[PDB]
Amino acid sequence: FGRFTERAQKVLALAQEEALRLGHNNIGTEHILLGLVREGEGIAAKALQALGLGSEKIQKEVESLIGRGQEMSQTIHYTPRAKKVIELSMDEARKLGHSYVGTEHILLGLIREGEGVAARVLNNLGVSLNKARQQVLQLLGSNETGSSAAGTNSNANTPTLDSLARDLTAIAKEDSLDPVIGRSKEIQRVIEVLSRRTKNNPVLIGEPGVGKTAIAEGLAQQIINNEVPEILRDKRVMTLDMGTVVAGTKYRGEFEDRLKKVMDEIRQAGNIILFIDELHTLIGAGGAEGAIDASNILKPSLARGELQCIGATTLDEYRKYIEKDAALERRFQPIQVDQPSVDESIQILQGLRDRYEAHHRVSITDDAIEAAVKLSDRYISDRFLPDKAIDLIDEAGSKVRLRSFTTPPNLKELEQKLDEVRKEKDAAVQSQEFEKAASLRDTEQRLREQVEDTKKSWKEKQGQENSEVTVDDIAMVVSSWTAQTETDKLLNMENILHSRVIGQDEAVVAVAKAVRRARAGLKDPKRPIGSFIFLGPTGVGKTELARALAESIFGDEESMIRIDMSEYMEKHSTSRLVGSPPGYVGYDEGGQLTEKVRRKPYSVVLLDAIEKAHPDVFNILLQVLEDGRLTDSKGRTVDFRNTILIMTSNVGASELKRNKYVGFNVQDETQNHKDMKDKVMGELKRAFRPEFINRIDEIIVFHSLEKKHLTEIVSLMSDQLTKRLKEQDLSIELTDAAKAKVAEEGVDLEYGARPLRRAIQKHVEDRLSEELLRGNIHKGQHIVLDVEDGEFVVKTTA
Amino acid sequence: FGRFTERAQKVLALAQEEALRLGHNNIGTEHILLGLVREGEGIAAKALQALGLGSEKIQKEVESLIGRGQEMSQTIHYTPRAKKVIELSMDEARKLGHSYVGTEHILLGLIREGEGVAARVLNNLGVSLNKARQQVLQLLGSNETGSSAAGTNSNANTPTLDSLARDLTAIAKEDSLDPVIGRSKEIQRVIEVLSRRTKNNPVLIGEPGVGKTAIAEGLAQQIINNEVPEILRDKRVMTLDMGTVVAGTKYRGEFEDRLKKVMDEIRQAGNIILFIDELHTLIGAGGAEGAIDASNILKPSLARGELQCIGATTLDEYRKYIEKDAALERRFQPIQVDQPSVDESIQILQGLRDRYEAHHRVSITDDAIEAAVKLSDRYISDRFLPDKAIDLIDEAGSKVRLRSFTTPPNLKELEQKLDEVRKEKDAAVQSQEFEKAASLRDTEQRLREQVEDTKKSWKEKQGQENSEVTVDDIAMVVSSWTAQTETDKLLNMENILHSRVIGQDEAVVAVAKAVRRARAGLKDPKRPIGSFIFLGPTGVGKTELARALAESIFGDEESMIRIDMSEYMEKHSTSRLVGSPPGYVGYDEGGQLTEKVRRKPYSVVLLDAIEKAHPDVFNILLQVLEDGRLTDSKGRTVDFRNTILIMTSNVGASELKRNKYVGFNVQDETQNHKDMKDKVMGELKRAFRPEFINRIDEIIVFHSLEKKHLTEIVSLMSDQLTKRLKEQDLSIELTDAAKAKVAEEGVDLEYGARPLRRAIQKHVEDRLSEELLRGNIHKGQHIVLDVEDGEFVVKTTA
Repeated sequence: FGRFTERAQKVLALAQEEALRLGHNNIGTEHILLGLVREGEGIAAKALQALGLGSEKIQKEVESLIGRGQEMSQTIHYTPRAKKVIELSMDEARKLGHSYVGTEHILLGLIREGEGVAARVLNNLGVSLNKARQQVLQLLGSNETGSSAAGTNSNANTPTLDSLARDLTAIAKEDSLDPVIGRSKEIQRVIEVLSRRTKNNPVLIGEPGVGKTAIAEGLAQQIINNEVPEILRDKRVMTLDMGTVVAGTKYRGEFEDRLKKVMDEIRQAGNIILFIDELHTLIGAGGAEGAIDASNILKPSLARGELQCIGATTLDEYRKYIEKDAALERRFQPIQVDQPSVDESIQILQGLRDRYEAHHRVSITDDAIEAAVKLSDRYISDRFLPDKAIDLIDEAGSKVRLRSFTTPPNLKELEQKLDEVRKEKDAAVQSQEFEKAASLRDTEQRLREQVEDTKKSWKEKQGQENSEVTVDDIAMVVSSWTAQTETDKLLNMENILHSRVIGQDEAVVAVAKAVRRARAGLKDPKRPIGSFIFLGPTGVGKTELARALAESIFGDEESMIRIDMSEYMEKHSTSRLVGSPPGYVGYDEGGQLTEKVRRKPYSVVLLDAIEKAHPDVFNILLQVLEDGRLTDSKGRTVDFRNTILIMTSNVGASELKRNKYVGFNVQDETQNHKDMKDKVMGELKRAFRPEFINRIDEIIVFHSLEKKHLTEIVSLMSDQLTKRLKEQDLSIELTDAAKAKVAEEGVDLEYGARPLRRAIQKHVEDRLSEELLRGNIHKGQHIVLDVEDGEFVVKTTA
Repeated sequence: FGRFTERAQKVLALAQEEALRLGHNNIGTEHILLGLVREGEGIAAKALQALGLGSEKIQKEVESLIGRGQEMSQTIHYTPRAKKVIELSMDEARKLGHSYVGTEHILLGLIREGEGVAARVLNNLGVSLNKARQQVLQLLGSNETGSSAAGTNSNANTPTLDSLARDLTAIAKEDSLDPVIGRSKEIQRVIEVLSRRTKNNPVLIGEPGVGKTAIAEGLAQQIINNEVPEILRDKRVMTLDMGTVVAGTKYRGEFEDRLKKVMDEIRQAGNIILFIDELHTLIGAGGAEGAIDASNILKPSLARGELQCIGATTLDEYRKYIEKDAALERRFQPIQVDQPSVDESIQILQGLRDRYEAHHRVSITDDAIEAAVKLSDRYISDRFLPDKAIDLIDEAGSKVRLRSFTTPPNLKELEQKLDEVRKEKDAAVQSQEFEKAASLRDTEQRLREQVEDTKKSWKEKQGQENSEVTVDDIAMVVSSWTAQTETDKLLNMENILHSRVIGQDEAVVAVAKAVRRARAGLKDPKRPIGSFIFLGPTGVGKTELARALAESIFGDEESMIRIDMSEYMEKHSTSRLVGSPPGYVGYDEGGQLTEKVRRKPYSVVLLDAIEKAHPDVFNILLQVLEDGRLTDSKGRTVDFRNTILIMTSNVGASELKRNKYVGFNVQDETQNHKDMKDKVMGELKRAFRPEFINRIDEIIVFHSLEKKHLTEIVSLMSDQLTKRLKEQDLSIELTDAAKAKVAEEGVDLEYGARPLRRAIQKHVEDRLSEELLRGNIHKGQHIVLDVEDGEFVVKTTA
């Protein structure tokens, strides 16, 4: 554990004085012993003086064992023996108070490490080693706060409060408690409803997801001082813990027996407050199974005010309590939960940012703290806005703390050398090769001493990271989940989406820019990072872009969902038939869509061809587009304020018969585009509401594959070919001449850039394999697929 | 005993010396004893000098029990007692630490195997036998690395680290650790995410499927030494294990109580790292079922950093924890796991070849290794890309290592002789045949000495097989699953597919070649062996070829799935049974179809008559055609990379149904061909999808069964008939004249090779049976069914 009290360190440094003063090159146990008694007072030092051991008396013994008798003081850092005394002391302070380890613990630790020169000194100077450790103990008590006895009461309260367990107030009368950052507005509202008698019970609703106990510590504090009335005469607050009751049992019946007994003992009523966490599980009400039905006991308890209690339930949970009556709905009555505003969130963080010093990197930096919150709300994007935050500070608060090790100036090399030596050295003694190991050894220890010397030059490795908490660090971690690894993604988004889509560049820059809005925090944090409709034929660049987004935004291509909407018609069921009549709204809500998006929450959701689905599906999607939520299966709210929703649509292809082609003019791209983009725009509305499209952030337009995009998609695919065969040692290339001939297959009025994959199969995969069987090609020869006669021709060029 | 230490062997060879040196023909226990003490100062030898038993003292006793005078030393190999002492020492090396087998064990093993002449030597020379076995032990009875006492302690760390559980650091401090070739990028990505103080929990998601523990051994070492953030101050690494908890219990409640208890002791927080293996089981909730909801305790534990932990999760698990929140959403965070790239895979293998030298059939050959990976990757294809390989190395590194001792050059025959004698010999004395056993013994034992002599002449067959691990070797093991037994299959593929199907030979060579392409590489490793559609009127050769593929490639005639798509079209099969829509895709995806293909991996999947299946069926097939995966039941991804998909159809039926003649025309067939290759192949596209046909690797056209093929199919079938009756001893033949007459049923314009079975049935089975019953023909005589008047006549022949 880092950072201790002086008294420990002080005894240690006194060893170092003895290091040189007796000259022992590695500061032995003899010097440590002298160190303890030379710190004079402080229980370790003091202890030795009690048993009759002066610093003198010790040193007389010490010099008779190693003497002077060294004065070189070579590499005067400790012995491993002495290093053990320190490891032990740390633990003798774990053992005895001190997290910030002190001297006392060090003599205690010494006794533990009763070895060699130390040990023999005291047992020669008529003091048993444990007589010394004893001595420390019997003066010790270490560290204490808010504790010391002198008198307590007994009252009717005695049987009850034991069991079962806990009291926020107790630990706060021995304080370390934090508010924790309000979470203010609940706390008043409970005490009115608590100092009630015919609804003696408050009921807190909402925010789970707030760290309920933070509000509770709020309550604790406020129930003490001083708004409480004589309508709360001598009220004391004890917290329900499910864990102690369930522990030590193996049947439901045993828990209930204990619970029955407890409900009886709460009879100290009119003086007791019970806090009941997770109240719903215990009520057991309604549905298929509300769980354990403690409610039966609970209901009269609540009514009596014996269980004058505070119930912690949630949005849906309340149903399973108001359903019970008339001593569970005649118990409940609700009051409204709160938590730190988005900026306030930031501030909570800051407060224990600096208190990360047991955690370095962070301490500090506000802009970074702010980054933690702000960047997160949109980048995963489903938690609480301060909880998210501190983790980013801290991740980055280590990532960067890590970045020290490799880059101080790159003084990682010192250690590297010391490695190379050790090896040489060691192995040289093992063959021996003695004086030939010797010099390697000398080379080793040259290096070694340098390492430990420069390791406290690597307080620069603290000075690098331990306040560079800055924005960027934080951003990298938020992107890790999903400045630093987010703004290269932002600035170059079109370029990056372009680097995996060359199927419709128009589309790439458009999607890029919308993503850059959201990804820079310029959109609602209650709407997805993108809603889109992609008009045109299937996979013109469409499908490829969904992929390219995963790739660009998250750095993870493996964060892309993909569901075909043409299968979820709901009412285009035979009106645009796709052979799937039953289920459909039940299929998306009831499990499929919703389960999938829960897996990766920042997933490019690719809803293929939404033209073939009726305007009704779009209402479900609308909840994403508005709320940034979907409300579905097993009472989940899946926050779609994350994700990239990308809906492609056959709103193009079906009508489409004009070609967005550069080869028939540039005026053939953008006015055939416009021609389909008009016939599209009435099919757009017919398949997915205008209301839908009104809450869809952007309408991305593609149309049948361009001149120009094909041979670039093909030249990537042919290159995927050239790369996947090279790893296992085969060089293939399709020249530009061959990538061109392959590309011609998709041009289209209705297809897209889908057939390109096949034309790569036929002209590359298939073509190479019929050449390997032939004996045209060989291992690692470059196999050129070129066009020379309007057909592929295989040349060898290696 | 496995190249297991000299000291054993060393004491032993001195026995052989003593064997002849006093004249013992089987080296008795007296010579073994001498061997020990004449080996001077090994543990065995040394011990005896302690017991007072000098080599002299021993030998004096020894010569007085046997001593003289079998100086001829007939064969001198051991006495069976002495062979036991050696067998015992191996166990005595288990017993007294030594992986290898050395001296202590031999004296201890000797005492253990006290026996006659040895035993009497020490008990005559005033030495108790157990005093001796003691004596060896108490000098050496150990071999040690790492561990060895010297005393160290820590305090608060005690209750936690005790419980529960395994410590990777411990085995790495005692150090028997092997890296084992990581899987590096995880370790960094864990340590940012670990060295937090809020989401201080890493969560590893990846292929499991690499051996998660490789990353773990990665972590272990790197968290200790030596560049790690200050957040991770004075860390200790403890791995958790469910297995010890569940053992010795049989009720859930105790396991949970213990989990609560553990959660408490981890309070050494900010100084402890917990590794939670099999994290999923604990997390529970989600889906329709949990997994054990320890999560309740675990979630705050993770947030607190007391259970600052590393979670080793799965595909699905992340969903059911970020769904839980917010000490499970702001706790968890994923990072991407590595595996050794396909070429790298090869290298991992290679690395453990040399250590497969106690397996003595690796190292070598490189080409075999390279192959090990590569041949498996494309076929079988039942595993991930690196695992397959090493298994082949070792398999074949035993198949052939067996071929060592199966044949010497074929000098196995020597031993065979010794046997034949022994039998005769023994039994001859048991009846006796006194001297009539003599010569048999002499012939036997002649053989015997020669046998044991030639068994170490069969170090030559070891130098033959026992390091080789060949391409051929590897191939053979891959064939065992399914070079050597793959390339005869490859080279002759058309011929072999031809040998079971003659029906449209045009089709056979094509199909053959497509398999040979994939099966000889240069196709995506993810993609299937072949996607195809085979058109032609029902079973032209189509079905039969699917069979022939199974037959040829796998060595099993059938290992071929077979589904009729017309029953679950996704088109018209909505309401074939039921009056309402529920059905068709639900069977296909939902389990039925997919489970069947899941059973055999290398399986020709035959989806019959897809002619009027919806475009939807094709999308499902398409996932195979593109990715080479199918997405189905229990959230499993079945990697279609060994399936051979063959979909048959009569989609534009009429045009297919115009023969590929030959025996009628030879040029109307190649004009039916082009014609069926458009109206059919476009109805194919119209009922399927053009995208479907476009990612189908090859569309094979079979016409109606050639006029031509029939008497050759008939000559397989009619002969298959003649062969199935021969097994229980009946010889039937249909002459060429009668096989010609059988072929006549279908000659075809609208039908396949289906009516041929029926016509064999009529013309062979039915025809023989009405003649066997009437006594024209009988058992064990040859039944000629001939034509000699344009109709069958049953003739009799020898």
